[PDB]
Amino acid sequence: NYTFIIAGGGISGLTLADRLTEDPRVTVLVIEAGPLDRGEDGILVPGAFSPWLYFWPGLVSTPQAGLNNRTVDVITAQVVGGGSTINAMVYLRGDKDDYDSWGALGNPGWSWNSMLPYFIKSETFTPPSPELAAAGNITWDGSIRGRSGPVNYSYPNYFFPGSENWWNAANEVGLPPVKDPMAGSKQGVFWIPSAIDARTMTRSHARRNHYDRVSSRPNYHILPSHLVSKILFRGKQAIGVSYIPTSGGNTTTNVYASKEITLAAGGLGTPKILQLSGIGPRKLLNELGIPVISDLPGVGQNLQDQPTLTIPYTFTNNVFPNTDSLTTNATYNAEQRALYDSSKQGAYTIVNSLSTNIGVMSLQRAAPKSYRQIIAAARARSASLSLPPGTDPAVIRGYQAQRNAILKQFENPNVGVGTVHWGTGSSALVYHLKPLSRGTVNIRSTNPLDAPEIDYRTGTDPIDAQVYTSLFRKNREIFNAPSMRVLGPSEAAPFGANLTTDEEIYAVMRELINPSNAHQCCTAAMMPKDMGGVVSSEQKVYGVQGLRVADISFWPFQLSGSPMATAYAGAERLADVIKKEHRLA
Ligand SMILES: Cc1cc2c(cc1C)N(C[C@H](O)[C@H](O)[C@H](O)COP(=O)(O)OP(=O)(O)OC[C@H]1O[C@@H](n3cnc4c(N)ncnc43)[C@H](O)[C@@H]1O)c1[nH]c(=O)[nH]c(=O)c1N2
Ligand SMILES: *[C@@H]1O[C@H](CO)[C@@H](O[C@@H]2O[C@H](CO)[C@@H](O)[C@H](O)[C@H]2NC(C)=O)[C@H](O)[C@H]1NC(C)=O
Ligand SMILES: Cn1cccc1CNCCc1c[nH]c2ccccc12
Ligand SMILES: Cn1cccc1CNCCc1c[nH]c2ccccc12
Ligand SMILES: *[C@@H]1O[C@H](CO)[C@@H](O)[C@H](O)[C@H]1NC(C)=O
Ligand SMILES: *[C@@H]1O[C@H](CO)[C@@H](O)[C@H](O)[C@H]1NC(C)=O
Ligand SMILES: *[C@@H]1O[C@H](CO)[C@@H](O)[C@H](O)[C@H]1NC(C)=O
Ligand SMILES: [Mg+2]
Ligand SMILES: [Mg+2]
Repeated sequence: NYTFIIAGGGISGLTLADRLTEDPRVTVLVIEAGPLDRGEDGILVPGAFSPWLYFWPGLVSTPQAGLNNRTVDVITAQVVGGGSTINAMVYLRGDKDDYDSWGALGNPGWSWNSMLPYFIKSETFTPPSPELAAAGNITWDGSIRGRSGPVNYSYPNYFFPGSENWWNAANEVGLPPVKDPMAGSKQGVFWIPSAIDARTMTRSHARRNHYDRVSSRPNYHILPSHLVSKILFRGKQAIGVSYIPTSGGNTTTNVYASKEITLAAGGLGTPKILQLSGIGPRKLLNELGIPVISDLPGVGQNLQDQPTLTIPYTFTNNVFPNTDSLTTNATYNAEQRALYDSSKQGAYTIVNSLSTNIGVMSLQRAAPKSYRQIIAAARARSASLSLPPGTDPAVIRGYQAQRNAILKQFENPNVGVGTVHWGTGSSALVYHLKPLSRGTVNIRSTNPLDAPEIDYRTGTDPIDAQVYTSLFRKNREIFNAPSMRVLGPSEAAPFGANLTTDEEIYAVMRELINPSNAHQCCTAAMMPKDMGGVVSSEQKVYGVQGLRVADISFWPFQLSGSPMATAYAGAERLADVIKKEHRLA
């Protein structure tokens, strides 16, 4: 009755819905758990950034065994536009070998070269002004940035003066300027590309660039505030879905698609839809009494995120203004907001608490004297030790293949494993990009309103702590370099210069690391079925027809970088794949 139904209206879902409805004879229904955002300042204006407005409620982890059994709040979006509506707008591609690796795992048609036309098609880059480029060391390669696609991205039109100290200090400790971190490599420091529309200096989220932009189309239907609770089958053909009010009224509705159902419900939502619908590990489905439609042990396995560490600092001589001027100086805040309201200049074009530059580093850039020892320990250890005993052997094989790919990335000088950032205020950020740990997301019941069990298993693979500790020490080098030392920084408790051994440093880290940057992925992974995969290289769920996974649940493993740009470009690629099979215009 509709041509396609898309479960979830986040980055992937709206991108696909937009491209599919380019054909007037194709109708699409997008069912999205959250509401339409209201254009409020906390969404549209970078300096007013209020992500908590649309956090999915009531998600907590299990006790995290690698993190002193801490339990954490789980953060993921529940709103039209998905993560793009509430994210920090950091817009970065992965490195070349991220995509080549995915190909090499048994995914034909996947590589950096085949993703690049979709990176370019997805976006419009707007250059900064020349005085800001020159004063800020902003550089890019226009040949590999898109000029005509829907996602607008650019930069803030302002930087805090402390960001200069950090840039030079990063340079002094071996993180050089990167010509363009969108070119497939990002070893060193560079300006963060920001998913902002430069004509108004406001967020360019998928609600706007892949729904509002084309909302006059009568064939592009949206239904906010409803949950897809089940896929409906005729035999092994996915023919429709059931949905309920997100607010949990006792009502259920069935709707039907004439070609395909697409899952786009995110790393933490798509596996739950599959499992509720009989697609997942038969042991789980059997104990819940769910008839097995397709026995896929990979469903809900292989969860990954990019762990984060916030390090507190004090300063004897920080420079003014800085980002914390916005919270501690009511006059400075008022004058910056007035500046933004009048001529759209100033601090409010930067996402609140962030700065303008950032650094990414390979394992050997982070640990030049000991990276070979970390690789040896990771190579020596059987991949199966990172998974609970009795993990399905096919899942174990797929993880083994991921792990071998990542160990070659550890050896590669041009693939990132970590990110460092200083917002110019009282804390720095260190991101662990490529954990070897793997978690799980599993339904607890047949009740579609029940949260799944979410176990990140952060730090369970002991190599991760070795990588992360090195990332910590490189951040410490930045702050001790000459250009930062003029600002007189010192680590505050619970860190501090008196922690000098790995054990001392990681003990604190074990208490402070957050499992998650809200980058949850890889829980319906695109790997061969005998490697524990859930979707083919065309993103079709094994064992059933007319059913695909579009959201980043399908990624084999995490990028050298944050996921947003690839979430867009991957849905761009899938839209073409689907149009080809069904002869769509
Ligand atoms: C606070 C915060 C901050 C950041 C980020 C996330 C968050 C939450 N990210 C992560 C990035 O935004 C994220 O990985 C992508 O948005 C995920 O894209 P998907 O399309 O896979 O899911 P996404 O999460 O965008 O969409 C999934 C959608 O499905 C809906 N849904 C789930 N279950 C459903 C069901 N049963 N029925 C219907 N709808 C359902 C949800 O409501 C949601 O809107 C990020 N990335 C980056 O590159 N740079 C950044 O700065 C940040 N920062
Ligand atoms: C954001 O991206 C879109 C897509 O490229 C840009 O929209 C185009 O802008 C020009 C001039 O405004 C028009 O002539 C085109 O028709 C627009 N639509 C397209 C190409 O689809 C928009 O300008 C971008 N924002 C900025 C600041 O450059
Ligand atoms: C991707 N990236 C790179 C530099 C800075 C970033 C963004 N990371 C933090 C985004 C964020 C803001 N509030 C949150 C609450 C929970 C989880 C994450 C967040
Ligand atoms: C992205 N791409 C690559 C080559 C061609 C395209 C454009 N999409 C092709 C879709 C298609 C396949 N068979 C058809 C028959 C009639 C109309 C359209 C089609
Ligand atoms: C976490 O809990 C388990 C029991 O479930 C226990 O074996 C372990 O010692 C605990 N870890 C810490 C750091 O307390
Ligand atoms: C830009 O780079 C030069 C050296 O090339 C450095 O002196 C200057 O401080 C840098 N400025 C910023 C804002 O990074
Ligand atoms: C607060 O900000 C105002 C406005 O820019 C500035 O003039 C003043 O020096 C600042 N005061 C302090 C104590 O930072
Ligand atoms: Mg210009
Ligand atoms: Mg005005």
